[PDB]
Amino acid sequence: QLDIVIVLDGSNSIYPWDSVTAFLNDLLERMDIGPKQTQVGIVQYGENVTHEFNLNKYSSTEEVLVAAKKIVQRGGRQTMTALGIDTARKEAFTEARGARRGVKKVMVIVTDGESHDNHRLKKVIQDCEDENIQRFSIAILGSYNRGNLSTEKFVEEIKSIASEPTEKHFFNVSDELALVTIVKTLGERIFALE
Ligand SMILES: [Ca+2]
Ligand SMILES: [Cl-]
Repeated sequence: QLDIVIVLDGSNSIYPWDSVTAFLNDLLERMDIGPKQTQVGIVQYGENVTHEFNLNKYSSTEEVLVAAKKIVQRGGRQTMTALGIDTARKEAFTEARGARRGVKKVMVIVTDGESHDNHRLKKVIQDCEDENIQRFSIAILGSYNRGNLSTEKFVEEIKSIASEPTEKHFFNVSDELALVTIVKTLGERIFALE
């Protein structure tokens, strides 16, 4: 029994967006979704934050898959990852939006750049840790590599978001088309680690 919130960077450097919705489809279709099973909410951030749907909006896997396919890329000049994570913690994981007392809490964060608000990450991550939110973080290195930008500081930032052990919770994904390849391992760990 898990409440899972997926936190999606919507910035326009991620391309094609079909790669992200394919990742969502493949990950979510392997779950048993319902008010007494797994619940999924999805938040998208860029420059601001939007709840695509709350944890208790949908009570079946079929419904979640239909909604996930329709999620549009929202774009954004800036990448406010700390705001996205903090909003997932303070808003998505609330009883008002369907969060359940006593279930396992998992956040999955998908991003392709360093965050403009990275000075907030230390506090935001510690607040998630205090609230028992297990964090899987996914760095997509595609746009950085395509722009010949160094990725080492980026990888370090996204690793810092992942729960320990870091190597089980952090995924380095070379490019958008490779995102779907992590689904089997990610799903296994979501339901195996605490
Ligand atoms: Ca970006
Ligand atoms: Cl209510």
